[PDB]
Amino acid sequence: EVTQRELFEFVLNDPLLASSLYINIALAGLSILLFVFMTRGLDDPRAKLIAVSTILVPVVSIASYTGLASGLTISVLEMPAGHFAEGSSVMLGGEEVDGVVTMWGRYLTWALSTPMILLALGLLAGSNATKLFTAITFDIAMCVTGLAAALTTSSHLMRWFWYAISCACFIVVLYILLVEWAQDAKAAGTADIFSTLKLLTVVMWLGYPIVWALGVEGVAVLPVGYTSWAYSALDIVAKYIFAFLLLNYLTSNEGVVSGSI
Amino acid sequence: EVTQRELFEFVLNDPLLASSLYINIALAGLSILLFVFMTRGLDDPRAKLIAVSTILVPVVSIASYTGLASGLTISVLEMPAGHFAEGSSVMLGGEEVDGVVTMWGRYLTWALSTPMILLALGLLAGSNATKLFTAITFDIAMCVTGLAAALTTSSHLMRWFWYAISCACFIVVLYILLVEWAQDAKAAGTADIFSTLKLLTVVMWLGYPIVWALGVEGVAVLPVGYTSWAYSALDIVAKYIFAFLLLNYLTSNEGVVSG
Amino acid sequence: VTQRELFEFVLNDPLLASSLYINIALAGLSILLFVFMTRGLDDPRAKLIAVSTILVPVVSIASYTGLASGLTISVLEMPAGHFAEGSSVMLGGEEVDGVVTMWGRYLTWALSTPMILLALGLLAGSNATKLFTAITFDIAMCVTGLAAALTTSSHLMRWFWYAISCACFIVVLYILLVEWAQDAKAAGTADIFSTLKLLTVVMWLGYPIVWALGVEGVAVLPVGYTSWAYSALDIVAKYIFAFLLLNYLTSNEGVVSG
Ligand SMILES: CCCCCCCCCO[C@@H]1O[C@H](CO)[C@@H](O)[C@H](O)[C@H]1O
Ligand SMILES: CCCCCCCCCO[C@@H]1O[C@H](CO)[C@@H](O)[C@H](O)[C@H]1O
Ligand SMILES: CCCCCCCCCO[C@@H]1O[C@H](CO)[C@@H](O)[C@H](O)[C@H]1O
Ligand SMILES: *C/C=C(C)/C=C/C=C(C)/C=C/C1=C(C)CCCC1(C)C
Ligand SMILES: *C\C=C(C)/C=C/C=C(C)/C=C/C1=C(C)CCCC1(C)C
Ligand SMILES: *C\C=C(C)/C=C/C=C(C)/C=C/C1=C(C)CCCC1(C)C
Repeated sequence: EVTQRELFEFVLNDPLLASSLYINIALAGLSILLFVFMTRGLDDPRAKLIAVSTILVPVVSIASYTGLASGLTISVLEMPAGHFAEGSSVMLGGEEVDGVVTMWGRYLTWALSTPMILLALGLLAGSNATKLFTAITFDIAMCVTGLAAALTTSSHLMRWFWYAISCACFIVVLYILLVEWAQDAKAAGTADIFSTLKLLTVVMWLGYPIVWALGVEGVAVLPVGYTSWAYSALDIVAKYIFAFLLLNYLTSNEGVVSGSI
Repeated sequence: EVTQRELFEFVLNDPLLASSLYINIALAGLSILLFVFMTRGLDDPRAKLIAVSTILVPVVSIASYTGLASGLTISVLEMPAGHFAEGSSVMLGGEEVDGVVTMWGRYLTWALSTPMILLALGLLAGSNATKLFTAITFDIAMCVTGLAAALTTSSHLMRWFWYAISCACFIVVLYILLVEWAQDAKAAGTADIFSTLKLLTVVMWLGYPIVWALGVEGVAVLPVGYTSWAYSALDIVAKYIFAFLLLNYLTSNEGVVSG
Repeated sequence: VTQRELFEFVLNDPLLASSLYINIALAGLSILLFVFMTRGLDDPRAKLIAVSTILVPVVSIASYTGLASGLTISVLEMPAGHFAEGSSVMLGGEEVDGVVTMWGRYLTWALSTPMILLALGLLAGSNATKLFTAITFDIAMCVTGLAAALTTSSHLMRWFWYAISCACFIVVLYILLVEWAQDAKAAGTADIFSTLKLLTVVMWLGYPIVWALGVEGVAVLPVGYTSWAYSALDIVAKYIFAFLLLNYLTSNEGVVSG
């Protein structure tokens, strides 16, 4: 029976939690203003497809993070027997409440932002339509099963099963990035920039399943506030700096990526 | 602990509310029939695409309004401190429940129908895929953040912040409609009808955020029943008469949009 | 009612558990088999058809897990006049009014059918318009079905949603059986549609018939049988049907390539 306001106040009044959240609303807002400014000189429709898709990353981010900060996409959940976070309580409103303050809203940010990042990368890599579809479908699957795992409270073993499935989907995304697009970029004339962003993406994305396993949703070594900053830190690199680097290139090489959408 | 049934009964026994909802279900059904009939002569695959995108609007609208009228997509929400509708009470079942009956289902109508309208306008204007993608993504973000604000009860300020993000998204969609597509239509040879459809669209679309701000979701100068009829009036112009006007042109100019 | 209690309800109930854990297992094995069968495709258009088909059992293993875990199950009280009114079922160790409702099934369908449809549409040389029409109405079919299963305000609303969904059903079956059979002639794939013609009509029609008959509709079938009839179809539609599509595609890569 925890209200949204109660959760909104718990975030505020919790400097660790509030900061990892409000800082991204802020940074997402700046990225947007900056990116629109950087890209206002493009003309080719294909280059502009790469631009709006990249720019949509922080748009999704600022909206979703507002979802978290407002308490709209945060619920309190009790972990199943054997779960390392079973036995937690949090004090909400003015009483102790069993459960863990669960930021499931992060999965909405991901399910809606990762496909935009893959879209921009695939296009930059000159990918055909089959590889984009494969990458984006499995990536979405990865995010949805991740959310399903966080949301599962009936069985501790069930949680880790969703997690495994999500990992399998993640492998498909990684194979496309590391094996297929790495080569398609040579044919597209963007071998080096793609390779840079390919590494950045792979290194950063691998951080998420580790944080999940280590954070409150998993082994619980990282309490709620900390698992949150871990995710917020990854987001800043995987979303904002990534986009900046991608747009920095596109904004100086419009002609290399230009052509039929 | 309000049930779907009590909401279903609350809509009934409420003049303005039931009528503004049940009227749209009826006009949507009659619209679908009239539109199918109007477009039975189409043969060009591209004109048909425009025809079906358009028809999907009243389809979305009848299914969604049935969602509201049935209570499935309605909820009772307590507004935050400072909100003009906080402190409100509503008679549901056998008590005086705290809150405001929230027609959150409306945003499901706008999120699913507006992308179809936009798909209809962009194809008609000869728009390339980049602008359709832009117009449609920011349109979806617009409707979903609008839904987020309506669903926010934690803080009054947050409600107006979501409202702000939703309006910014609205501005992008508008720019494409009035500055980009308006110009693309010339190449497409559909400049005249696009103006008409563009004009009606922008003015009607502007009505929604205005209604939001003045109704129970905003400063509540308009009561629940009244905001509902305001949204219903608008849906009638932007969903049915607008769709009719588009199909009327299309069915008399198939060759122009050929593809 | 609790998620664990819904989860224990399915487990411990042989009929329910087997209709769910069998799909998870068969989907898991189907994904592996499908990926293996398609390891040789070289053409991009063919690859699109294959991954679009492979996603079918991917969606299935996730959604069924969604049901088996209790996440996508709920307990709803049917409205006055509904044949399942007055039902109770024992969940927290006590008597609970209502019917355990597997609404997760509509998620399974809303997410997997667009996928088999795009695979069949492409296979049929369909243009973009018929593909859009098929998928949009198909998704409208599943969403309105879910709405019907979720409506408790009145028994009448439920059937009205059902009619809306059935209307969408025919728009879809039409293009599948008629339109694409024809388009497939130019594509050189009329045969796969001709051979699977009866399989298609029967399995697709089987869903609205199970609805009307099961606890969601007139309820001549209890919950456990309502689940197995849906799960019997899913096995046909999601695994055997996808296999046949893939067996064909793999032997006819060249032609589907164009
Ligand atoms: C850029 C996003 C803008 C949103 C900023 C949110 C910060 C405002 C928080 O408000 C305060 O919250 C307290 C706890 O509920 C109330 O006690 C107090 O009266 C209210 O004023
Ligand atoms: C490589 C991924 C590693 C994930 C391994 C998941 C193992 C977690 C098992 O959970 C435990 O299962 C028992 C039997 O069901 C329950 O009795 C117990 O309460 C529950 O805590
Ligand atoms: C052969 C692998 C298939 C795995 C299927 C997942 C089901 C896991 C069931 O675990 C059991 O759930 C009970 C609650 O219902 C707990 O009370 C019990 O302690 C726990 O051990
Ligand atoms: C902008 C956000 C980004 C780049 C998010 C990426 C998220 C992932 C790669 C998440 C992956 C996960 C798994 C592979 C296992 C299950 C848990 C998840 C969801 C954290
Ligand atoms: C169903 C048809 C139409 C044309 C719907 C249009 C809806 C909008 C233009 C909604 C806009 C909103 C904004 C910009 C701000 C917050 C609240 C709204 C969701 C109402
Ligand atoms: C998973 C594969 C297939 C082919 C699923 C098909 C599903 C349907 C044909 C569902 C149809 C329904 C109708 C027409 C009426 C209301 C309820 C349903 C959603 C069951």
